[PDB]
Amino acid sequence: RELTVGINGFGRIGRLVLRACMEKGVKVVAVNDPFIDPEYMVYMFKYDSTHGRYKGSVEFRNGQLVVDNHEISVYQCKEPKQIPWRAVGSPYVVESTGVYLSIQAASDHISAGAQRVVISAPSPDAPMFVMGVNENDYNPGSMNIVSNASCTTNCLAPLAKVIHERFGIVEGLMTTVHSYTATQKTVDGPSRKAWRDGRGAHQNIIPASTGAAKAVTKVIPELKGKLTGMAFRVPTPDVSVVDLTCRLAQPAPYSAIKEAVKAAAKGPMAGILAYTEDEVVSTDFLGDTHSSIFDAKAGIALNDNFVKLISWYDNEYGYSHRVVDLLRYMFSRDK
Amino acid sequence: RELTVGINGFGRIGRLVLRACMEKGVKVVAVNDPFIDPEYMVYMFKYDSTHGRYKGSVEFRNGQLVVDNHEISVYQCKEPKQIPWRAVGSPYVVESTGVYLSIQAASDHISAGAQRVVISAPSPDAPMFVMGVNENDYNPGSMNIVSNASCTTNCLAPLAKVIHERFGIVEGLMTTVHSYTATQKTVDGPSRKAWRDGRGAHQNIIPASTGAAKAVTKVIPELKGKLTGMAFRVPTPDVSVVDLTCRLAQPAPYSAIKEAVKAAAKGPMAGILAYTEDEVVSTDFLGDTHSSIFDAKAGIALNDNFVKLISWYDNEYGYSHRVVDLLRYMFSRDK
Amino acid sequence: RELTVGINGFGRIGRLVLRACMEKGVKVVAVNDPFIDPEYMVYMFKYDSTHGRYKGSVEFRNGQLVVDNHEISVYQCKEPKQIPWRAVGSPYVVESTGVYLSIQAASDHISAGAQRVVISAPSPDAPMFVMGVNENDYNPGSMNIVSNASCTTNCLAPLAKVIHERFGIVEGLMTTVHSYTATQKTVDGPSRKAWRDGRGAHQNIIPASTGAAKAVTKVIPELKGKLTGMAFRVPTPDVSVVDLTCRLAQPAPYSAIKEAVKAAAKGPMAGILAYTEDEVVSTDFLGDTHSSIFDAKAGIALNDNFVKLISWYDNEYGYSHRVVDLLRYMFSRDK
Amino acid sequence: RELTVGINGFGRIGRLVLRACMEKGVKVVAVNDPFIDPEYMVYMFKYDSTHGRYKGSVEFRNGQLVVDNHEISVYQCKEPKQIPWRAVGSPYVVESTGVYLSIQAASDHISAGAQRVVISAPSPDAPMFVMGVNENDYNPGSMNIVSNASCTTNCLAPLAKVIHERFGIVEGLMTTVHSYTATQKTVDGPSRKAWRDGRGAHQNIIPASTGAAKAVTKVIPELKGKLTGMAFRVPTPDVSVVDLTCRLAQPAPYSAIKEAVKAAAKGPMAGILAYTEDEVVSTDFLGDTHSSIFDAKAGIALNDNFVKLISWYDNEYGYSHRVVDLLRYMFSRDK
Ligand SMILES: NC(=O)c1ccc[n+]([C@@H]2O[C@H](COP(=O)([O-])OP(=O)(O)OC[C@H]3O[C@@H](n4cnc5c(N)ncnc54)[C@H](O)[C@@H]3O)[C@@H](O)[C@H]2O)c1
Ligand SMILES: NC(=O)c1ccc[n+]([C@@H]2O[C@H](COP(=O)([O-])OP(=O)(O)OC[C@H]3O[C@@H](n4cnc5c(N)ncnc54)[C@H](O)[C@@H]3O)[C@@H](O)[C@H]2O)c1
Ligand SMILES: NC(=O)c1ccc[n+]([C@@H]2O[C@H](COP(=O)([O-])OP(=O)(O)OC[C@H]3O[C@@H](n4cnc5c(N)ncnc54)[C@H](O)[C@@H]3O)[C@@H](O)[C@H]2O)c1
Ligand SMILES: NC(=O)c1ccc[n+]([C@@H]2O[C@H](COP(=O)([O-])OP(=O)(O)OC[C@H]3O[C@@H](n4cnc5c(N)ncnc54)[C@H](O)[C@@H]3O)[C@@H](O)[C@H]2O)c1
Repeated sequence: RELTVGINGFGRIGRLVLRACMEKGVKVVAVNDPFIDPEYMVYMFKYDSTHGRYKGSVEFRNGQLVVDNHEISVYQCKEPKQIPWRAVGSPYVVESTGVYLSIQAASDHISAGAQRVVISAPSPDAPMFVMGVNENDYNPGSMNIVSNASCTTNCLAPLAKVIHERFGIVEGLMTTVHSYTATQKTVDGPSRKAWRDGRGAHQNIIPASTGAAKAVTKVIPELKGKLTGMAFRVPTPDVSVVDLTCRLAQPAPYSAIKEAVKAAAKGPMAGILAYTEDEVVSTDFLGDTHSSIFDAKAGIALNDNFVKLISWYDNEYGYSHRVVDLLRYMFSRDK
Repeated sequence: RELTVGINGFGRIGRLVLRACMEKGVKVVAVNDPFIDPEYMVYMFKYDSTHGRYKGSVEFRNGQLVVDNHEISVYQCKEPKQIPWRAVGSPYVVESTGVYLSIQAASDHISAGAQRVVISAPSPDAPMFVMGVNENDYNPGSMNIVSNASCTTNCLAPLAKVIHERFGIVEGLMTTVHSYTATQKTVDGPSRKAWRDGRGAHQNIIPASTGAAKAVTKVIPELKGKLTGMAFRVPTPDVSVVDLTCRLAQPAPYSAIKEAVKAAAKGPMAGILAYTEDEVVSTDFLGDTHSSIFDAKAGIALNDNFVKLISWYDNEYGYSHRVVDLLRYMFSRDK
Repeated sequence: RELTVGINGFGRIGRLVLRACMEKGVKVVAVNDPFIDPEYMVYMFKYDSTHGRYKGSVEFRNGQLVVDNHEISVYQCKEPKQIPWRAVGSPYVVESTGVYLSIQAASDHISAGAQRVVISAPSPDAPMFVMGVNENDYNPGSMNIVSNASCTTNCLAPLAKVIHERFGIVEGLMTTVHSYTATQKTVDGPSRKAWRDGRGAHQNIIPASTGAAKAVTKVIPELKGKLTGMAFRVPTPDVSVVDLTCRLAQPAPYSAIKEAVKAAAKGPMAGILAYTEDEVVSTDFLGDTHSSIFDAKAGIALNDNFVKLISWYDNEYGYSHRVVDLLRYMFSRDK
Repeated sequence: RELTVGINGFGRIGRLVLRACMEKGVKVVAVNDPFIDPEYMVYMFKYDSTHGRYKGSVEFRNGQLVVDNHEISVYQCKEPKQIPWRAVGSPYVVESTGVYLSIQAASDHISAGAQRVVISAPSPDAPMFVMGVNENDYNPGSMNIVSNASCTTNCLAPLAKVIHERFGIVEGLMTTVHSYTATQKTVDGPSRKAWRDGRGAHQNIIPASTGAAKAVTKVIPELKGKLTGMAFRVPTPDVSVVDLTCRLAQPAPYSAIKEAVKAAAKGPMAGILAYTEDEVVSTDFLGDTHSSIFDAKAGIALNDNFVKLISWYDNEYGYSHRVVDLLRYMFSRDK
């Protein structure tokens, strides 16, 4: 009858997905996190260093989290197979722990009673979607587990779609200047799988690998072989920026680029891709719900066919809203 | 014949204790850390965001860490009982993992072949020592496991000793404005045992409990019931400052306070307590080996009997040097 | 018939005083700042790194700043004597440049047409006020020029008043752990009058002198000779915290301290002094309009007569709201 | 007979140029700065938040700054014409105030007695030099006033030269992720000429214009029309990184790119361009004297003819050392 949502992992994304659900009237029926009990959940949800105090009521009772008088069941189980999703009636599940990324890992949610899973990160094998770019590729009859890609992919892909469709991208290389995240360390500590990521997050500019640019070629297949990139993690707690250097097939004077993006933002990519000519900086996008905000004045062209395009994204807040948008879209298709 | 040292936990303290050992000619025969293999140890030891590149050679071979041509065995075991300390001849062990704080937990090192253990943190029951204040209380014949207290206790106790012995402390309350540490989080995350400590370390001033002031009354028994305090964690990666507000029994004009501290620094507390009248800030003490650096100009008196005294400490580097000093002292007593 | 406000200095306080005026329905008729033209004022007012985008419309036309359709004259003169306050009909002027602090300096506003002046900083000779503590000492007949004291004094004085009147303060020493401000430097630079203040604000814990605690004894004369203190500037961009260590005459068990502050917050100091028992950190007070938020759990007592009390303040936002409250109060009295 | 140096502007570059002079045995005979007297110069030179305490003696007497027993005259004049350079016998002058960038402005140093001037910043008309790239274009007879370009240009040009001469650069776009500097603000403040630069430096990723990439085409004329770029200022106090995305004429497999850079670093560009394959982050280059350190592992190729190349630089320290190198080179040529 209605979209209902379960959240596994009540972290930055989990908690802000709940905020976005409340904002968009999406019913959340349960949250699972073995490291956060109901009373502690109230505290973590209510106070946020980055996005301020929750505007509304947050309480706990009867083993439940209660937000704006909406009662939410709280589970404390460590593995998807163990979560009693059936107890709250076959919800759509957001998998936002960061550690159950494969179809096999996520499918345990379905076994445990979930109707669908949205993995809030790229997956090695789950079908990947970026709202505004390829959500139409979703087939309810054949797909119960999907990925909403990464924050960076959701920033680049809408922009790349507009630029490629208007001018043709011959080749492009991306850099994201990216806020630090929960995977990083306060001071130099162990990060066996990726040594640089262990170094103090607040002290350093840290180069990092990312598949985000290549992932864009998954949701825009015409761009296979034509995009890749990397990241720098820097000492800001939220908001990131994509820096796309691309060679274009058709001449693209910068004024034409601006008109193409502005047209997309006003029309078919409204709410996903935005456009600004203001003298903005990263904090100006705290709480912004867009996937991608094109920065007209920040970019620079060498010539009509070789340009550097700049687009902002609140990697926490924009992405969380896209998770909710994908859920709502999936539900609209699954009737 | 000679002091030999094993380090359990190759973290901020573990690695800087190794630096201090190399600087002071103390032989380190082994390091244990299940999360850092020899090649990775080379990297973590060589590069440091806070204290710069190691000045010397760092290599690995034959399963060993080699620093300035000194070969160091590397073990990868998760529990003290499992570490083959016997294989490197009954070393003195630095327990710097942060999770084996009790006499019972640390005693497994002895069972595994260690001759002594120095816990690099306060212990609920191990005898506690602050160099320059009460190391004489150490008895080799009855004590195989000891604690070197905390960075903050090592800052406050030498100062409190000088002030109490000259003027008499009637009562005192301490605040430490303290750099963030590895126990904290880059962004708002779970900290069940202490909620505030979960909040983003780089964004916040964070109140925290600390037993450091009360611990001073353990090493200066005359001050039992007369000292306690608390902490603020702030967005700096290293160096902290003690803020001691105390009522004194004898009149203590600030000039007399300065002369007492200066006399102690030049004489019996040389190398432990230092004295400055310069316009210093926290970064000026990066790499400082003193336990406590009295800041003459920063303090303020209401009157001759009620004063606020300020003292700096490199919570990483000073403390690591005191660990080494305690080891050397213990060895000198144990012959 | 109505209060009208002119703002000299469109900085952090000037701009946030304008926000507070909009929030409280106070008519602002002019802003003077020689370094910010109308178009640039729009930008600086609309976007804020700390307090977010202005929720409303901001535009310029006809040499005026227009906020939520309210037309505001913009002047560009470098000295108070030169500002054409008469052109907007004898406004109450907020002096928030930071460089006209004396009665003599500020009085040039009056000669230029201002009805009254509120200096948004302590003054060497202008009478100082803290709302909720001594505004009733305002005398319209004789006080054309007043001072709203400092952010820190507005935090400490309400708390000091409650504690003194309930328990009697014998003596106290204050530390404020304080966010950096516009007077500080991004990297080590010149600060002739105060050397430590030149050192990089984002890298350092910086001791600083402040007259804030002594200033409390001016607005609460019964505390003359009983308070002083100092500051540490730390790497946060806004929100600060008072750390008051005091000796009390009457027995002051911490439970009794909490009931006294709670009662004050609910009654005579409502909207000025708040009370919390939550596990708060500095960012939880971004945008808070209170002068002082008592942190029950952060404080610690040595005994019934010697305690450390902790209270938060948004040094930008709370203080700006108090400027507006003082303006409104003065106006109601000048009738 | 010998090189003697005068420094105008005792800021980050002025002070670290003095450090580099001491390190390289270059005689500094005078420093001019109207905002820093001899006693204050001692303090600012001795203590450094970024690069640590000066390892040596620093004192003042007889109106002079004395470093390692070298007596340095201290002048306090506000304009180049007014500085008594003649009193110290026709020194080579480093113009590091940031406000005398043209040949016309800087030439007043010559009228005041200077032998030559090195502007420590790009100039609109003074010839620009990058050591290791085009110092041989220096012509003593006709060039009294020169520019050492920018920190960023000194990073990019050596790399661009190596890559162009080996593979041929068809076109390239540069981003520098750059530490904040003294021109920026601690909190949102006025920056009329460049609005984004006024926004809080420690809170924001800040896009900025830079002519650095185009400047490379001035010192490497064969690249005219083939390079431009932009900057992001981020919350680190020192060390920056160049991100060069270029299209290459000859096939440039990444292995061949590494051999070309490595060979340059070992030979013709030794001490200017370095090469590393370690997992480095920005703080690992604090105090590094190279203009450019190529980060082999950080870069990524889309294909053999389209690559992203990453190179580090200590924008303060490396550049200061290059100023000294240019002075010495000019002197050897003026003989
Ligand atoms: N923070 C961002 O900018 C961002 C943006 C897009 C996607 N993501 C992705 O979202 C996912 C979560 O990222 P995050 O930033 O919220 O990290 P996070 O650390 O803040 O949140 C992870 C949460 O999952 C909990 N958790 C850990 N193991 C669990 C388990 N077995 N079962 C249930 N809960 C568990 C943790 O207690 C924590 O609260 C990751 O895959 C991340 O890559 C993050
Ligand atoms: N950082 C400071 O300022 C400071 C000062 C004084 C004392 N201490 C104390 O020193 C101890 C370590 O602190 P830290 O800052 O170095 O933390 P840290 O996280 O940087 O180091 C801990 C190290 O121990 C390793 N480790 C974890 N579990 C282990 C296990 N079972 N066996 C072996 N190694 C293990 C970790 O891999 C890590 O390298 C703590 O008790 C701390 O309270 C810290
Ligand atoms: N920021 C705080 O936390 C805080 C709190 C309370 C009080 N104050 C005090 O308020 C006053 C301003 O502080 P601030 O933080 O807003 O500093 P600020 O630098 O942000 O604001 C100063 C403003 O005044 C402008 N200005 C400079 N000279 C001027 C002149 N002759 N005429 C007109 N305008 C001029 C500047 O362009 C700037 O916009 C200071 O006295 C400060 O001590 C600051
Ligand atoms: N800091 C860097 O990373 C870097 C690198 C390369 C080049 N530069 C350039 O070097 C120059 C200085 O940069 P900075 O970072 O040292 O800035 P800075 O603010 O730290 O130094 C400027 C110094 O010049 C002084 N000064 C100001 N006006 C003066 C005057 N008329 N006469 C004499 N002294 C005066 C100031 O007191 C200050 O000490 C600038 O042109 C800058 O673009 C900076």
